[PDB]
Amino acid sequence: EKPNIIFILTDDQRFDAIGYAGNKFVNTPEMDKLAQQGTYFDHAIVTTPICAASRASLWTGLHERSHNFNFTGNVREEYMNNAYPKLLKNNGYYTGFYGKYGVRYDNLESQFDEFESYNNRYKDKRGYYYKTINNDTVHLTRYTGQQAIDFIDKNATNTQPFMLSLSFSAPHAEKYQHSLKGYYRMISGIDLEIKKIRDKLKEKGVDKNTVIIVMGDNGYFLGERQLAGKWLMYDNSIRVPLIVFDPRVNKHQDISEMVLNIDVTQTIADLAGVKAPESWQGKSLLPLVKQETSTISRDTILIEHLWDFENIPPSEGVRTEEWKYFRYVNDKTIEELYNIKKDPKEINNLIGKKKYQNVAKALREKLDELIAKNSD
Ligand SMILES: [Ca+2]
Repeated sequence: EKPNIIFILTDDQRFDAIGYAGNKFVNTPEMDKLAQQGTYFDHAIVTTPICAASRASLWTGLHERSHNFNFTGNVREEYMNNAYPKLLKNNGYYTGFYGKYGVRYDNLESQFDEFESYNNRYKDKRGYYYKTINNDTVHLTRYTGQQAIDFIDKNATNTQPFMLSLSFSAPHAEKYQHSLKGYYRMISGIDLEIKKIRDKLKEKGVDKNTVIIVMGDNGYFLGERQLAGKWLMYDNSIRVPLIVFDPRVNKHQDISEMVLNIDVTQTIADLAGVKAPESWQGKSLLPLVKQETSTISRDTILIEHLWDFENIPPSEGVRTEEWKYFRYVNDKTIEELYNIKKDPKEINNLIGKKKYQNVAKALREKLDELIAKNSD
């Protein structure tokens, strides 16, 4: 009646960094199986390309304009409940988390083990669980992979459905020749854990009752613009691979070519039969996966932002099915506009030019008519 849900959350996984996207050098077969088995979202976009506000936007379901993270930094003396795990926990689920929480907030409940070492610390790392703290041996990817297995086999107890949130630290650390190789390698070892997870699901016999969701936390830069990192508002930095595979409601796939990350939070609660809080600034992706109504998402224009600190710049803009816009602020206002269907590598800025300065005014307007539509 109610499905078990598993949200795999990869750290720094580009929308390009998956075989289903044509990448011939990754080895993500179980993910590729999930995309062909479920509905893949190629134009899945992350609102704020930072591995902490995005993760917070995942929890609280509100854009960074509305939550406003911090650095590091704890947030926000329980704003935030109004939070998709804590909601299912108090409505009818046995929630569980393993990996990087990314908010530094001192509570957490049900069953967990947050890897607080410095996220990373390669092999062996500090882990904040129940009662107190205890650090453990082998390597992040395998450790949080085995913990998910244990959570399925053991006590996620068979009465109420479980919602297991998995936050992998991989692949968080030409060009660099084969450091792009090692990046791709770290995503290949997550798939081994996906084989073991869904293999564990058949022993307990719930794989036809456990919808699995996979996402990349934010974009990346691998030599584009002679740039690394993320945080800017280019497609390779905001777009991530989001797989939503439901073994119950739709046996067969359908590829969707539309938008957005803050939707998963709604896609969790709606999935769990729980009324999604009024605060959450997303929309459910359930109509898309069971091929229901609004197969054009009806989210014609979306937002994205970066409220920033150290060196350097921030940005905020909006995107459409074939139009992009964003302007920095610290320290400047370099307005930029690109056409998405003809310039996907975003090398031709189109502002100033008279034939498209009217579509810049329509997007510059809708940006203000989207920044304040979230507010607080
Ligand atoms: Ca990340």
